[PDB]
Amino acid sequence: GMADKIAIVNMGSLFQQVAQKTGVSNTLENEFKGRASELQRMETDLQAKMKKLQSMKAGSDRTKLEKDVMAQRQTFAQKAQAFEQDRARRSNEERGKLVTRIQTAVKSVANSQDIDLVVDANAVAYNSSDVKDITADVLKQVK
Amino acid sequence: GMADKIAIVNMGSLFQQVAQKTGVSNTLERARRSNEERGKLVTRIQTAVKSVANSQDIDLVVDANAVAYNSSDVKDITADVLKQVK
Amino acid sequence: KIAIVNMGSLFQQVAQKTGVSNTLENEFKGRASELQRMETDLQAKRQTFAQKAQAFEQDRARRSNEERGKLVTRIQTAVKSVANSQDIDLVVDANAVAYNSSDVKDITADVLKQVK
Repeated sequence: GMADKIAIVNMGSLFQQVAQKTGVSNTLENEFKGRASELQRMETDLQAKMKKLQSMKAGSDRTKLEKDVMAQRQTFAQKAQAFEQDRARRSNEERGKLVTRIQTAVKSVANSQDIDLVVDANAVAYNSSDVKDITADVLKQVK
Repeated sequence: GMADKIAIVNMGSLFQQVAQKTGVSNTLERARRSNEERGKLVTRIQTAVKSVANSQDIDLVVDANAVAYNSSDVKDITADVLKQVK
Repeated sequence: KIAIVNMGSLFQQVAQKTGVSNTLENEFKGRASELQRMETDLQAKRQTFAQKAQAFEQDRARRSNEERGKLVTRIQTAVKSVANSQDIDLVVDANAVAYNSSDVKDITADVLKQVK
């Protein structure tokens, strides 16, 4: 009865395995590597200016560098904010695409085997051996 | 046998809707109160879940968060529970 | 056929009884103090600090996960023992359950008695 209609699937494991196979994490790293280096250089160069702007006597040159530094800082902030946001957004968009593809596979396997309910293994403390763990069947079906 | 004796409910969705409707957030104007109001809504939602479960003769109601997939043969009583919340 | 068990509750009680938490503090208090003072020593004035305080952070998290995992394993062993004695075929974590009738037994107490 129950061995026929209920199954369990390890969503966490599918996610990890599919993420690695697709290389989603490395692909995101590549997508932001450039902007990340740029932002890093900006801070290196911005500290160097503050370094002098901390040891200069009042006057035309100090007033010009300050106005300059204060200008860079605002740009850095406005650029670093947009960075972190896009990072998080893109990351979420990707992890979500992964979840969806996995769920499509769970549904397919479930319909193939006439299973009405598939519970996430993380919420199961124990199951008899005639209750199917369809994780492996699902992985193979992920497109 | 536990077949149509199992149903699903989306606690996340319910907690959000009931929270907005009771405007518990705006009722701020911080842990002993944000967590207390959280609990208060959970108890109210669980009471409604229990009433709907008995009403439809369900023995076990699972949180949709722990369900990877359910066919149309497994009822989602979320909408029914929302109507019963008080 | 189906039962529920409060995994969170069991984990709390078993961790408390084994004292895993204090054992982990002891495991890291030394290296931790070496860092606290090592901080004020540098703060009162650094590539070795950051590169050492980082490894420490990792080691602790890794070690905490291991001890956590060992506790979960011991509890799962007790859940199975109780499930097989009472002919239960599926045990769901109570934290994923919004309602259960009396025919769906909560075996938390029975499991606790069998841990280890």
